[PDB]
Amino acid sequence: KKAVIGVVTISDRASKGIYEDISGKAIIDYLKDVIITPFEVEYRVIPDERDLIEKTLIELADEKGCSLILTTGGTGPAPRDVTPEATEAVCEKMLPGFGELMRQVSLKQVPTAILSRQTAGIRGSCLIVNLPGKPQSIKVCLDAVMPAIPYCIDLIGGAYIDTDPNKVKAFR
Amino acid sequence: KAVIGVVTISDRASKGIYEDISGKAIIDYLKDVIITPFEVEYRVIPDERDLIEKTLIELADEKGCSLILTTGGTGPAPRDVTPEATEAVCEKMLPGFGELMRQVSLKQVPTAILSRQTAGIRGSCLIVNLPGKPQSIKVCLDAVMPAIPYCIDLIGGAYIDTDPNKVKAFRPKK
Amino acid sequence: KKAVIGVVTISDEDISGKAIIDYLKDVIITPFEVEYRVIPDERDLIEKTLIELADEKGCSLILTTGGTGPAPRDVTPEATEAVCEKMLPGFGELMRQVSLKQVPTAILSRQTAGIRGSCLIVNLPGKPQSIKVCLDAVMPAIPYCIDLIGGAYIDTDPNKVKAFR
Repeated sequence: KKAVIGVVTISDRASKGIYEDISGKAIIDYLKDVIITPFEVEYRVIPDERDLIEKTLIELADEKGCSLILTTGGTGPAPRDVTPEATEAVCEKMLPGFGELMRQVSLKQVPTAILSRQTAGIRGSCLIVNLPGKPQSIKVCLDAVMPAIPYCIDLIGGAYIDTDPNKVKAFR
Repeated sequence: KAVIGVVTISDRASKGIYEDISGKAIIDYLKDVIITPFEVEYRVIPDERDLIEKTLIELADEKGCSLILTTGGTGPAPRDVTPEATEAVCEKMLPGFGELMRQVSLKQVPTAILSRQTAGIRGSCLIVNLPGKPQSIKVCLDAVMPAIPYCIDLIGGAYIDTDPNKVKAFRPKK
Repeated sequence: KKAVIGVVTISDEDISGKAIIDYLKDVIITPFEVEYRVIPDERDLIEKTLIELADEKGCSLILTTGGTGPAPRDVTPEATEAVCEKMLPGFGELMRQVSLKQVPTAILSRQTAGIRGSCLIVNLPGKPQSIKVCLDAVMPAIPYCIDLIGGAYIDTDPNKVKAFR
């Protein structure tokens, strides 16, 4: 099975071109830097429209065959922040451990980490994980959860992915 | 106008069996650390799920509270339905609150994992479940209060700020 | 008033189940009986088993092992949620936390805990190392939780794990 990783930036302003997407860039740069195995990327930038988020996640998993989808944006307390809701809506099983750890890690930086509603779940053979917005926060987040990602994908029947032990160790 | 609701959910407190030291502890905490004008909507009710839901809704919808702090009814016993009532009236929950509150509470109380305290949003009002003991109330508040004012900003609620020497309310600055 | 504890191994020798039984026998100092069940990874059968133990055998505590991962057939958490009327988020939170110390993949665990009548049900992992850290972390609050839901009296050896009360 070929590894295809989805990167979805959820932001009205970003989708309107009001500002450049440094978040999606940070995610792709991180993946290219740590993943040893071969893989393709399916990048998407969309406004925070609930239906568009769900339709986009489903397209990447079902039609593009992504084994992993990383989202960035729309995970705070504000009413328009519906990325977690969209994620739950397309997944059959949620993984509470992801949200717990990502908040734990963020707490080391700022107390507002408890306002994050980022989560993760499974849709078929695809793992979907909600990431933060800031490039630095994205890096710290992935260093924390990436070690468990390749194995999780193995368990749901997704493509094989491995990372550079000197960068981040994919625990198996 | 900043209006903060304080709801004590206790059958015995509502009947006049015990003095509400919990509610009093919360009000004293608020007055001690908040450095902006605010009014309090204090309520003491028995642990009746329907009444809890009606009270939270009234304080949020009619009294215009931007923050509601509850105390009591968050344990494993069948009658403790504060979390259930809170989830029922909120449109969006915030798992980080319950997570951190249980985390800072166990280093002292091993039964902290039995607490079902949570927090959520109803319109422009943040609702947070606190423990009963005045000691635990201060610990929980010192842990989550730093994020409360900003969370309220984000949901369109009233402006609240705290004495940085007591509690630092973190807010991103340009 | 009799203390009965259920131990359910969920998987299509039972090291994991043995570990739990040994733990219970080692730390509990009060009289109690164990109802042991080994069943396949079928949600309905898991649900019926938990109900049989809680309702018919009168268990005050049920500890499960297996079926808590991300795979499609790991449905223990779903079955547990289905039979309980009140869930305890604090359990899964702490168990994943202590487990994460050696197992990075601990965040893939969907273990939880809930209450069905006067019975507390807790999902444990499959590996002995994880089962131990998990029990050492939550057992201190189990006897008291059982008291609060009206279950049987259980107490532990203070030199192994102190049950708060």
